Parts: sequence; C-alpha cells; structure tokens
Amino acid sequence: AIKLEHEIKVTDQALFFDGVKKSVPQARTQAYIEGQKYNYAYGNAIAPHGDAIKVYKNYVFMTWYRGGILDRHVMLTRYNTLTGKSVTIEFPHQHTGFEGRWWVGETHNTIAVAISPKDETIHLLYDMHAYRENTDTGGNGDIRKDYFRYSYSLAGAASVTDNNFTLTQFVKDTSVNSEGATDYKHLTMTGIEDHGQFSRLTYPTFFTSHDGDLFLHMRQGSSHDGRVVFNKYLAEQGKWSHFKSFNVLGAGKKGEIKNWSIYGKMKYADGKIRIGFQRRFNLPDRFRAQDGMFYAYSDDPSGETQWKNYKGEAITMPLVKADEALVMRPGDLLPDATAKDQVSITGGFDWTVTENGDLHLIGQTNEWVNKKVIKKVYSHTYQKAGVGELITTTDFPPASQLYTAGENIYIIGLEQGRPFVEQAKGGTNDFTRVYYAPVGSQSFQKGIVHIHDGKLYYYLLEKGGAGDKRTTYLQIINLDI
Ligand SMILES: [Ca+2]
Ligand SMILES: [Ca+2]
Ligand SMILES: [Ca+2]
Repeated sequence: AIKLEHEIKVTDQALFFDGVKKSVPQARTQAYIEGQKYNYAYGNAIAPHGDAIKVYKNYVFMTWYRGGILDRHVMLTRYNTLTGKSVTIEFPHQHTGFEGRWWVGETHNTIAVAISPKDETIHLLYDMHAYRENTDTGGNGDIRKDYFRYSYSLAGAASVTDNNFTLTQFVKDTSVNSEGATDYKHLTMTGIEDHGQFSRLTYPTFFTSHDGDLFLHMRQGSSHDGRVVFNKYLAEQGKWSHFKSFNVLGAGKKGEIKNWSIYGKMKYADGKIRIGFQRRFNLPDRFRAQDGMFYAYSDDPSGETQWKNYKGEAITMPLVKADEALVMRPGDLLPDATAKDQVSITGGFDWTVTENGDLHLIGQTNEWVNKKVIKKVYSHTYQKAGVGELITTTDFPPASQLYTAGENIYIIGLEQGRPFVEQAKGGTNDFTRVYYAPVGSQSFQKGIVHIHDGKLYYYLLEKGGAGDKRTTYLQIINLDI
C-alpha cells in the first residue's frame, strides 16, 4: 500500500501574507504603514508556491521566502534523504512585493529551482511578474538592470557536503551592470543582456528530460498579448540557449483574428516535451476570461521542431491560431450560458500524459451570473493510449491538478487538512482513494507536489499558524508503483 515514509520540518519561519486582500490600484497606490500586517494583491501564501521543490539523487531542494514582513529573504533548503539532515542558504534578495511595494505580497513572484542532472548546477529564478527596465517601482528601488532575476551555481554545487552548501557555491553578477559584492542576480541566462528577450517574463517553471537535459519556460507579455517561451541549458557551455516562442506575440497581425494570451504549462511527459493550455482572447463575448482547451507535443527531443496536435497532425510553429491544438471547448459544458461573461474560466486547468501514452486534461468551468459563480463544473478529458476518440466527462471531483506515475494518474490533495491520494489507471476515469492520513496527524493549509521515482514529495504549509511566519513540512510518501 501507499505509505508515509518521512515527515520533516523545513522551517518555522516561512513568509506568509497575514493581512487583507488589496486591489491592483490600492497595491500600486498606497504607502507603507509601519506596523501594518502583510497585505496581498493576489494569494496570501507565497510558500510553498510555484516550481519550488525538486528531487535530485538523494537531495530534495526547496525554495521559500523567510518571514516576516521586514525580512522576506529568498531561501534555498537542501534535505539529504540519506542522512535526514537539512542545510539552508540565505540569499541577499528580498521579496519586492507588488511592483516594488514590498509591503504588499505578490504570489506571482515565486522562487523556481532546478538542478542540471549533467553538471549539477543549481538554477534559481525568482520574484518576477512581467517586469521591464521602465517598470515604475514608485520610489522603491531601481529596476532598470534588475527586471529579470536569475541566480546560479558552480558545477557540482548540488552535491557538496552540507558544510560547503553556502553562497560560496553561487556565481556573483560581475557584469558592467553589477550592483556590488553581494549581487547574485543576473539579468540574462545566455550571458548576453537582451531586454527584448528577458523583459515582461512571469512564471518560471523548469522541466527535465530522460537524457538529463534541463529546460525552462516562462510566459512573456500581458493578459492581452502573451506567449510561452522556453529555452535549454547548455551544459557544455555553462549557459542557456535563446528563448524560443511556442506561440507568437501579436497574433492579431500575423493570421489570428486578434491578439491572445496563453494560460497553461509545458511539461516533460511520456518522453516528450509537451504543452497544455487555455486561451484568453479578451473578446466581448460569453467568456469572462479563458476559453478553450489546447494541447500539443514535440517529437523533437530538444522540443524545437516536429510539433503536433493530439491527432498527430503537424501544427504551425510558432503557433498563431490556437485552434490548431484544440482538444475541447469548455464552453460546451455550459451550452445555454451565452450571455456576456457567463462562462468564467479562471483556473483549475492541468494535464498529464502517462508512460503508456494516455492523455488527460482537467478543467474548471464556472457559470457566472450577476457577478457571482452560480455553478462549478469540473471536467476530465482523456484519450487512452494516445488513440481513439477523446472522452470529456463532468463526473470528476473538485480537483485542480493531475499527476502521473507508472501506469496511473493521481489526484493529490488535502481533505480536512490531511493529505489524500486518489488513483486511476491511465486512460480511465475510474478513481479510488488509496491513501488518507489518519485522524490525529497534522493539519495542512496548502501543498505542492513533486513526483519523482515512484514517490510523492509533498511540500506543505501547516494549518493554524499566526502572523507572517509559518511552519512548513516535507512529506515523502511511497506510491508503491
Ligand atoms: Ca545584478
Ligand atoms: Ca471575453
Ligand atoms: Ca470554449
């Protein structure tokens, strides 16, 4: 059976935004008040959040911001699964909040972490929400040479002894734009400063191939005109390739009816670089936000060429018209919801492909009437073994992410604060609960998952804390593959 193997405390000082929600004009406008609680613009929990946990050999790497409101330092912790010991590096960068207003917490601004399986370099990307050289921080720091924030290490740093796991392992900024002796933030990944390439980026998320290649993807642009870009770590050269567009910017002048923005994630799944996403058109129509459900995969191990849709048909690369990668229309789940903004798709999208080729996508599609959600529909679209008709069903529980290991797909979450695991054979919608932490165990408020070598690494926020410093834990659960 699935069993909990290890439960480890990461910190009692994880940053939490213990204030109230602010609107974007408030967050942009209001001055600091000394003694205020830590208000926020989007979510209230920046840790664990984002691409913040990775496993490499016997090490679990976890990122987080340290509390409280006056600290906010970027932190990197390494847990050694062989010794049970942890070591943590404190970086000089502090969370800059909403457009430099560091007293308003900004959950888009996550700390992503990856290890190159080839040269054991550690890569960090943090605190970014589409910034650019003329971003107006309202007097809170100069961002002209700090709009893209990248930190990286010496080769072999991933596996040094705990005593040597320090900032000494990381490479300072020594370019003409360097800020000084404690500047660890680089403005580019290629060694070439390039505002056009590295401005307006959000959502750093790394993925790794079977042969040990490391990739990154981000979203570039705005909610009205946005693309996914991705690059590859060049281990032989100690740098990254040029960003490559999965989809164009300015599609309205290149063959689409209008500009659009992309809402999804690239992953490495069943041996291929792939992407799943929904589209925001910003048309005056029945869609309050996103529309459609899309998927494509590359038969190129570098993911640069040979892109295809679910049917195996080649797609235009870079993509201009999203409909080429169509899988289904979530609008069809609410077919009488035709009034302006009556179909509200604002999240809950995910997708996976199992090691047997089974394709799975989930979505949440809400009916929006007089400024309120009046109906929530969860969908599960799947195709067994990559062939045959797509099945879309709404007989799917309220889950927001899908995971895979061996032949199965999994739903993983918190129920009454306790981790559970539901599992289904790939290519089916037949789920059964196979793990639930017992009564008397701890309660958690939030969690992020990382699946590695048949085990579930659950990076969790403990429930019930107070103030702007909370406790996080790492759980290691054997999926019994
Ligand atoms: Ca710098
Ligand atoms: Ca719309
Ligand atoms: Ca649709």
